[PDB]
Amino acid sequence: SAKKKAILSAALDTFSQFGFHGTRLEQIAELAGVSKTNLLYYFPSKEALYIAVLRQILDIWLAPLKAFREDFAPLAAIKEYIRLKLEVSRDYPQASRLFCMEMLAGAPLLMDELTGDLKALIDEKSALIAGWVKSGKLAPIDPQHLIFMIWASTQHYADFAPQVEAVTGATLRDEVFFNQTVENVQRIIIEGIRPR
Amino acid sequence: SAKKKAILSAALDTFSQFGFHGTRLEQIAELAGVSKTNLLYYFPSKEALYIAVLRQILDIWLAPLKAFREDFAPLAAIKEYIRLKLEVSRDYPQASRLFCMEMLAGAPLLMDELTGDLKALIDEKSALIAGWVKSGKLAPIDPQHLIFMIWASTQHYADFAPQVEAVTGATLRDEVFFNQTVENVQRIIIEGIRPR
Ligand SMILES: O=C1CCNC(=O)N1
Ligand SMILES: O=C1CCNC(=O)N1
Repeated sequence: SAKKKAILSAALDTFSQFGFHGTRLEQIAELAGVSKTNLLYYFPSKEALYIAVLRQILDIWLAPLKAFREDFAPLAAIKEYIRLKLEVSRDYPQASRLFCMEMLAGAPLLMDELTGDLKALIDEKSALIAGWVKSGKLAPIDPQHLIFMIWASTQHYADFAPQVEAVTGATLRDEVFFNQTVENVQRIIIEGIRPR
Repeated sequence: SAKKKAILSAALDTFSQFGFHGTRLEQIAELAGVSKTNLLYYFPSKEALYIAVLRQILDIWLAPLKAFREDFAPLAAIKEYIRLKLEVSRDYPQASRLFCMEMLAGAPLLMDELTGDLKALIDEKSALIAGWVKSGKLAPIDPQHLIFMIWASTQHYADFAPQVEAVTGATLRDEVFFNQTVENVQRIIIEGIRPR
């Protein structure tokens, strides 16, 4: 059995409901079917567990962007990235919300992950996208700002779901709304970067 | 209005630091240079004050969208809206962050503002943008999703500033970065909606 995974999943739900400071390791333990000491065998502190949870989300989010290669068809790759990001917003919204919460507080526990591994990845893949700009496979846009727009637009549907629901009546659990959302976000970003 | 303003601004800072539940009216009062009973002449409860803080940022955010009229040149109006939203992200980031925080928690106190006045505005201005779609002044996009993209892409630079800074080295207080940000967000969205 996958007790580490059960703890991570329980932690996500607890952290998302109570925040870092309000959350007690006893709450997570009980939710995951383990004792507090058992939990401490996998994660030596609440801090370590929290960082582990946010690393899970990062890996899920960044998987498609890691996969980008020079020889990929740029528009198709970016279309697919948008779709996959929206699937994450549909399937792991509480994680998206927790990551956002950490940013709102100034990234006190996650800053190192952003300045190190994230920055290095985005430099690498920005150069790759810049190469597509120079080839004329994309219109002249800044790679970093393109990336941020993908992140912001796709994560909005989870992080701002109450507002989305108030305005539209819907959520990403509605299959028709999910599809419309994918089509429109793709339409705007893709037509914005298509070479003319 | 100088005391009402001082209370609102003190409230923003206190709420941001301590959260809704941890904040006491006596903390805000002292930070604003007024007595608790003077504060209560302006705002009869902590809840009412919290909602007012978030109403300040709504009004600021929504001013350009309120101004939209049928006869406006659609691309120029949307370009300008994007710029103005980024100015707000530069100038009132802590308010953007508090509004985001309220959404992340499910909008427990702000829901009425969203279902009433906001929804009514967005319906009105979505119909107005739909009219521009039907005229051929914009490419066929969904108005609501366009609006959400403007919101998400512009608010990202405040709400996710630590990440933006980790990746780029910059903030919206850097004049060159601010200018690049405006240009690229406009480039992507405007080219995405330009009629072909
Ligand atoms: O996909 C991602 C990468 C990490 N940060 C972000 O906001 N979205
Ligand atoms: O621009 C806006 C106003 C409405 N709410 C929001 O998230 N941003």
